[PDB]
Amino acid sequence: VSKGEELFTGVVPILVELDGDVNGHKFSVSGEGEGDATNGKLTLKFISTTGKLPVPWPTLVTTLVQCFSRYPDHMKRHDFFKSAMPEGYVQERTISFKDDGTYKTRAEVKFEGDTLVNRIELKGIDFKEDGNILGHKLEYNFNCHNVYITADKQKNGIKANFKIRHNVEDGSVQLADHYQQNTPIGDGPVLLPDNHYLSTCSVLSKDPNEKRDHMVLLERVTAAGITHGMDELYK
Repeated sequence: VSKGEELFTGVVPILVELDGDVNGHKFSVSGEGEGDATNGKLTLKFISTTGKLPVPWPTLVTTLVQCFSRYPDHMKRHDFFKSAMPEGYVQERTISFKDDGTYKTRAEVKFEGDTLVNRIELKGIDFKEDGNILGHKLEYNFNCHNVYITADKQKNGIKANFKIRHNVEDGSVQLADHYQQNTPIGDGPVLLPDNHYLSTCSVLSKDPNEKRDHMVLLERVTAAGITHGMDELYK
């Protein structure tokens, strides 16, 4: 139902580049891997190229390609992300860490040749040097979350909102409120969805042969929350 959707039928290579600055601590991350939108699956590896990161890897997961979500066939007209391809979309977020600093991110996600590329700038401010983030108190894991999507007709795009819960080493939770906006880079028509959500799960691991600070990530994402006619009546 979109020309962009056809670019995701197989396994697609992914490259990611992030340039970050948190409280003045500059860092750069490079990633690579592959996505299978048919199954909603990604496999990615990320490395720091600037030494040990000043923030925990889990805090960067949501910033580091929702075009790889599995939209079931009945919901295909609600997939804004693929409909913006190949020209792509700008993804912007504010991430407010409760009782701590804020990230602002701006990314461009688009095809460059055969490859889906996510290029990100991240600025973080007002973090506490002994808080859960700069103190590296977050466990190396990730919970599943639901990302709620709404259309933004005025900007010809979408908004999203969700709360990330990062487990803390003392058994508490560090909340990160996410506010997201996506707008197309191209002029062509895009799909503006009805209200729905993405069900996302992520598994973080390490590569025994990788000497740089790094993260290996597997993710599974499935869109949900659209219902039609009287379907739910016939149980």
